[PDB]
Amino acid sequence: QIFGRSGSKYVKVQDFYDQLGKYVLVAPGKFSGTVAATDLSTGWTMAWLAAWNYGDTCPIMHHMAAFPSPDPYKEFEFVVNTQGGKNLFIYGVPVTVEDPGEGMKIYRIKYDGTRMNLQRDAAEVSGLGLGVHVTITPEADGYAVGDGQKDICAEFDRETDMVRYAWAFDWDPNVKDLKRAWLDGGTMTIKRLKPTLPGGRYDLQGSKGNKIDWELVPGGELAIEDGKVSGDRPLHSVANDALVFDPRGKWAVASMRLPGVCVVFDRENQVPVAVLAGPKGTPSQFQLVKVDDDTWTVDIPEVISAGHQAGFSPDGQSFLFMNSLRQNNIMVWDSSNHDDPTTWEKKAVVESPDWRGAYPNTFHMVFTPDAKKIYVTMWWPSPTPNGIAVIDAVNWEVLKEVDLGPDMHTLAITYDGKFVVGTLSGYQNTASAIVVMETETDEVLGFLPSPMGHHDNVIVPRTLEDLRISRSTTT
Amino acid sequence: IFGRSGSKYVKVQDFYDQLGKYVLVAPGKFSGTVAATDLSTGWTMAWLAAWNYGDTCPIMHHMAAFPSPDPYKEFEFVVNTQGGKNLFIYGVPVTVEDPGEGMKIYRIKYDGTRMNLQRDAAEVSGLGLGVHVTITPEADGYAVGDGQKDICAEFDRETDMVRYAWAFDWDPNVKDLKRAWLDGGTMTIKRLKPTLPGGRYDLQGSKGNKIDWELVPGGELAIEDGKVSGDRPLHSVANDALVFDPRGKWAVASMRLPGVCVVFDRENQVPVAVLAGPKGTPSQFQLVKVDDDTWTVDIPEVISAGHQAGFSPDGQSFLFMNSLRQNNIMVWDSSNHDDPTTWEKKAVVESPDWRGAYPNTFHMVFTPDAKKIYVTMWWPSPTPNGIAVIDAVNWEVLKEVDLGPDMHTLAITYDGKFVVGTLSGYQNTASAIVVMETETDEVLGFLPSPMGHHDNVIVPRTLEDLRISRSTTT
Ligand SMILES: [Cu+2]
Ligand SMILES: [Cu+2]
Ligand SMILES: [Cu+2]
Ligand SMILES: [Cu+2]
Repeated sequence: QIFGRSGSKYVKVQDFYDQLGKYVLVAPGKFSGTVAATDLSTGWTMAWLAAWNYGDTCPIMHHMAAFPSPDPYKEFEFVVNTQGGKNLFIYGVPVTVEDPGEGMKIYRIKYDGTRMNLQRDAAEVSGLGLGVHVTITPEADGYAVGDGQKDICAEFDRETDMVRYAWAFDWDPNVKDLKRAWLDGGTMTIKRLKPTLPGGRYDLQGSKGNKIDWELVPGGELAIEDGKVSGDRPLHSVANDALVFDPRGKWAVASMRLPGVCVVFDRENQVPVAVLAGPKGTPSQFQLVKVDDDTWTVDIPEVISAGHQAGFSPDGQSFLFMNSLRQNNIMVWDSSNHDDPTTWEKKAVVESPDWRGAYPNTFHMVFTPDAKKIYVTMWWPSPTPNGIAVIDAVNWEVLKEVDLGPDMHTLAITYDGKFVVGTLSGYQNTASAIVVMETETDEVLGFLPSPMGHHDNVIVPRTLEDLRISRSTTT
Repeated sequence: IFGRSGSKYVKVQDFYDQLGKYVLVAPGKFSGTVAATDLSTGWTMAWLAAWNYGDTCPIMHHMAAFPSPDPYKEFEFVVNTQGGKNLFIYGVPVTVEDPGEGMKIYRIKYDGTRMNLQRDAAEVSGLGLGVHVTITPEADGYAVGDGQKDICAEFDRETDMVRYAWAFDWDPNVKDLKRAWLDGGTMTIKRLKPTLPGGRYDLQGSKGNKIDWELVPGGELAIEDGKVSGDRPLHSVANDALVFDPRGKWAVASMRLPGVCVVFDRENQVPVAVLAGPKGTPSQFQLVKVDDDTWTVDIPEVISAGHQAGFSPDGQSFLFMNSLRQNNIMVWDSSNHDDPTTWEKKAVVESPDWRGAYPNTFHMVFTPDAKKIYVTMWWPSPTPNGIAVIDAVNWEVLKEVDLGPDMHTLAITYDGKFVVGTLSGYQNTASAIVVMETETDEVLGFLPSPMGHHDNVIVPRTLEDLRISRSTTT
């Protein structure tokens, strides 16, 4: 140890890192314009990258996901997207760039044991730019991006960065009044999106395709209803969030925020197979109707609540969709039947008197490796302290809530199940940190500095199995 | 005291509890950001990204913080930037054509929640300067130096207007970049007066530049080999900083290339002494007054470039590192506050591992009782950079610790207990905050810092604190 003259020992922070293991945390920084990998075994930032260095004129570094690497310390690859345009104006920061870049870039970056290397922009390769959740396929042979301004999600080939398939979603509201457009129901169309360009390419880079000028914020479903969200076709919006993956392969689920549904897709045969109904009180599913070989519809009598967070248990047994704002809860499906998602039926709802209000919103989660516990974020607007709720995933009950500080975002877990590692991001202008909480008795062990506005974080997985509790099955 | 797991798990909050209630602030160089960090909780308190404010080459560079009675409620600070071809000088494969010109001097106020960009004092005064930033010992102003333009100036805190500016020019004996300094020359020290309405300078951005980028450590060899582009490289002296004597009255401008520091009378606006850097030269060179606005000093040969420069917190010693051809710490007796002409060379700190070149000792900080100094040791990749502990009574190296790549600045908590510095991955690799306890001079470890920091401070509370902050040394 290190002793004073008094024989009292100094605290070495290295002692704190010793216990965490050999794990590499990565996180983008939103308005900071940077992305950073951290060695949780030493406290060092291993390498960071500033997209402005590459001529990016709106480097709002947004979602990300890391491919497994046998040894992350020697190398790993990862995907990180950006947003642009009026997403720049939506936080508490008096930005002065009135005409910023359009974003929707999808960067491929490789850490090489020393530095980050920006490989290319896959949105340029494919011509498809998408700016919300990034996930890796369970096979680690590609990745997926959702976007809630264009309402397009797509799975991409890891090697080529070419779109394997893309789905576009559209809203036909029963009542063409923004106030009632979702409440009073409507019909959502699912359309196969095909390349319109030479070389198998799309012509949907940057803001091409945008229905609204920014991604809705938490509870922003109120704001688009209230006419506060500008764009060409807000009545047509469904706010696609993510395409998450069944860890057993075959199925991918696209979350649609405004109509409160998730669409299960056959990855191989590239068709939709089921629509899951979010709000408590609705059946397990809504009816999928084929119109033609490229087009399907689903009618929703009414939208009781918006939904947001979506994903699978590591064993593929359960599927989860969070209702948010008008109901705050966790809706749970039995997805044990890997053969037929039309059989998936609701089996539980995690609820709490504490979720009475319009907040908190439960918009990120991570499961323990053994699928018995979930850690779920609790977000509020300033100044309410944000935190984590620990969920019993066997009985479907809230074990515990802890307060942390402002603007809680994502949660990752060391692959041995021992430590949850999360990010708080200051609403882009105030306090921000990495938080560490041990999963045995669920005690917060403290904070590490992180001067970034993280809307995502991952721990680099070693294996296909690690990926089941990484940015692949949940967001 | 304990939860359910008893003492099973290490809480990082213990680590911070011993550090006390101090706020670390640092700029991020290529990160384009600047950040304040609470050493008592491990939170970043606030961060600011200059690209948000239309900055197109946001190389956030040096900074200094004004004292505040409670830095957790509010504090003010000054951070400048670099631009043009300073963008192209590190390992990053940048793809920016027509980068911003930089040399902005941002005023930023932390208001207990957020950072607020107040203005660019370079736009206010018309004078942009891209190297060291310091606070006056009275905290009523600040100063900035520049080694591309060879200008330094002290500014009023309220108005952001120049109180005085100095321009420095080299007349080399031999008109050959190879010999322009080895073979000596005359350096001119000239009052710099404004040209524009309202007493404004016409020197923003890259206006005034002799060379296209600030000299890297050991980079005086690059300018000699004429691998530094620019209009007037033979005229370069590479001013580094303007530091302050904590007792007041005097400020000292460090000149890298001709190996000297110039002492200036602040209030009367005259240079009063030239301190000669290399071991082997006299205590001073002779100051010659040509008219009320112009002085010259002759330097037969330049034995070595110098860099770090500063005062002990009581003002008793003044130091200038030799840092190219010699590698040592040159020390002067500056106890005579009345007259800088009397200041005499009193010691040279030497070490067997200091040959050249590297390590480059370009930052330092003292303990509050002036008994010890902490000195960076910089090397290019892949040599381990680290810290040197200096005995400031006997003038010898106590200890050297290895840390990691690319060591930059060092600050100290104001009770004397913890040195906090930054390492910066040459802007593309590993970076961190380092904490070292001063009692036995041992490294407590590192904290994450995804930034390229070329500066960092602990926000001072009082004028006394400022003596060991970014005021007396760099
Ligand atoms: Cu989301
Ligand atoms: Cu976001
Ligand atoms: Cu310097
Ligand atoms: Cu620098």
